[PDB]
Amino acid sequence: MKQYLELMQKVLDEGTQKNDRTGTGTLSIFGHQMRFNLQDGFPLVTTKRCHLRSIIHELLWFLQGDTNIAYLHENNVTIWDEWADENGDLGPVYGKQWRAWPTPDGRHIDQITTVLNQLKNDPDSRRIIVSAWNVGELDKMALAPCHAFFQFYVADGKLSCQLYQRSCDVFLGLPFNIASYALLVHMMAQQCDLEVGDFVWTGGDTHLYSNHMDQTHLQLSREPRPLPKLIIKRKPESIFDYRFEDFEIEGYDPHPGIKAPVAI
Amino acid sequence: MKQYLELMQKVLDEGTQKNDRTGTGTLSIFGHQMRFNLQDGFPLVTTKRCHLRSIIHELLWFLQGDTNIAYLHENNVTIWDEWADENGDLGPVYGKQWRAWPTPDGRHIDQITTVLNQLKNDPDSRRIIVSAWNVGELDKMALAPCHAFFQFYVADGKLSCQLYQRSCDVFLGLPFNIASYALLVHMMAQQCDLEVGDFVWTGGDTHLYSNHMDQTHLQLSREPRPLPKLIIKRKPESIFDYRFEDFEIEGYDPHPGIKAPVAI
Ligand SMILES: C#CCN(c1ccc(C(=O)N[C@@H](CCC(=O)N[C@H](CCC(=O)O)C(=O)O)C(=O)O)cc1)[C@H]1CCc2cc3[nH]c(CO)nc(=O)c3cc21
Ligand SMILES: C#CCN(c1ccc(C(=O)N[C@@H](CCC(=O)N[C@H](CCC(=O)O)C(=O)O)C(=O)O)cc1)[C@H]1CCc2cc3[nH]c(CO)nc(=O)c3cc21
Ligand SMILES: O=C1CCN([C@H]2C[C@H](O)[C@@H](COP(=O)(O)O)O2)C(=O)N1
Ligand SMILES: O=c1ccn([C@H]2C[C@H](O)[C@@H](COP(=O)(O)O)O2)c(=O)[nH]1
Ligand SMILES: [Mg+2]
Ligand SMILES: [Mg+2]
Repeated sequence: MKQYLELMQKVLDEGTQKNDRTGTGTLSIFGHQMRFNLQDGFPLVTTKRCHLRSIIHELLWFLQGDTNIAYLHENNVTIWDEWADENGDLGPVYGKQWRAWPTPDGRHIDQITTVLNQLKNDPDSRRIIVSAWNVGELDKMALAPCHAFFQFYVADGKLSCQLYQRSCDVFLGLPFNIASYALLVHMMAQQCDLEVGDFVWTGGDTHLYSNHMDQTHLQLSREPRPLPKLIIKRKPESIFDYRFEDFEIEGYDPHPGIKAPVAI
Repeated sequence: MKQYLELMQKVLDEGTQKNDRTGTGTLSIFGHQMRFNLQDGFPLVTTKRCHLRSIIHELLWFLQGDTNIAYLHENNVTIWDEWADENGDLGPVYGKQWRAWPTPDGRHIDQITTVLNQLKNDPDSRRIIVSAWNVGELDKMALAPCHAFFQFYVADGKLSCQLYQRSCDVFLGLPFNIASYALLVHMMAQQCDLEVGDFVWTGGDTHLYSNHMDQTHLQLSREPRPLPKLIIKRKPESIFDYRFEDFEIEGYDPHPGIKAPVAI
């Protein structure tokens, strides 16, 4: 997609070489923002084929508050495999913080339910926020939340969402991150009888891995195809009652998939 | 400053008329980013005189984990008066989260100390993060955190910082928010023997109050002057040992101050 390729090029042009936790090395910029008007189409990267089924199942999984990968494995989704322990656990990552953020009282806050209620009851609120950045639980997590903090906004009957992503593997992660949040916005907008507005993506450490460079140069040579259209085939009774079969992506005409290794 | 006036003008032009918590009424946009290279000058707004005394005191007060306005009152800094209870308490707002984020353990995490330790010891970390957004404490706070989430980055000997601000009163708050985080970066840079890099400001609900409209037109009519330069007079033993007297601003030649009422 145009903004995605622009970002990729910017990292090449303006990124600094920078070592990384994984061992591999990156070109990195700090601070970036892109906007996707979800009325223009569903922002699924077309310059390579993305594994939408993994994106859909992963979001459904977050929404269930699940942090054991058994569900992903039941649906043949492997993107979380490297960080799961022997029992399939990842610790209290996104799903847990989204549905059951823990507090001293032995209490738990369902941020997704809260945000739904704000959207329905108080859409003008300026604190329609979900955070996965539970400082007190970070060391229990297999991996620190990357898509850390997001906020919704309503105007002119349209639901917008801004994500703050602290760290972004532009080649592997970002297409998943964009589509996942774009999908959540549609779902939430459906539940709240709103139209979809913008997804605003904001990045912190935004990088290309040194061993994704061939892939990146290949992708940059490709022309973006028109955005597909997301169809939701029914209206589940709540944001928690969706199933994989509810979604169809129409007119997704991507260029071929490009293989690249995840830096563990 | 050019980027500040540009934003102000953007809100006026593109902003949606929207109701708000305080009942004042606003023009609002969602999602905006600005970048200040702190090497170019200290980003203290020049198209009106800004009260750096209040910015410094609030920051020292944050860093002490203090959440009672008593220290602010003592130095005649009155910005928080509207929200304190009788005993001067604001509840567990920024200072408490920054210094003593309580965990479900009887434990307290000091995020400022962790960030310094990260900067000194693991500067390439992509999770040098402070969050004020403690979901389980929000109901006890006098005000939900505005400047909610921030992240540091180190490249080329320079410390950059990105703030995610969920809600931003562009006329009153933003100039303080910008200066406050710019000052913080300088202090952090100093305490980590780094230079200053960029301050990246990212906004969620970014707005102008209907009753700051005369003030905004005044300010928009004024040409920015050169940015001032921050002087720190000594180097304290830690990030926690700074005193209001440590700070001089040189070459600040603002247009006259512009009065505006806060929306309580
Ligand atoms: C954003 C996001 C969701 N995640 C992903 C997403 C995609 C991937 C991934 O490896 N994608 C590849 C493979 C996708 C995939 O599973 N494809 C199936 C399986 C193919 C295969 O087995 O390789 C298929 O094509 O049939 C791709 O997009 O081509 C890995 C983690 C998270 C899980 C934890 C994680 C660690 C990550 N670490 C790193 C460091 O390189 N980068 C990430 O982007 C990254 C992303 C994630
Ligand atoms: C960003 C920030 C820090 N804050 C401020 C900062 C400044 C102000 C403010 O009223 N500033 C005025 C006065 C600044 C000031 O301290 N002036 C005194 C004036 C004398 C006095 O009255 O004491 C002086 O120069 O000495 C101004 O910049 O023109 C209010 C809150 C926070 C504290 C809680 C808060 C609520 C806020 N509410 C609202 C809704 O309109 N907007 C905010 O920007 C806002 C900002 C804040
Ligand atoms: O540091 C700050 C504090 C908060 N504000 C403004 C933003 C809002 O206009 C107001 C907080 O109101 P709410 O968003 O919670 O409804 O204060 C700001 O601009 N900077
Ligand atoms: O949703 C995600 C999760 C992770 N990453 C990438 C960013 C980094 O390359 C890596 C995580 O490494 P750290 O930032 O935690 O070091 O995975 C993403 O792009 N999106
Ligand atoms: Mg894999
Ligand atoms: Mg005042």
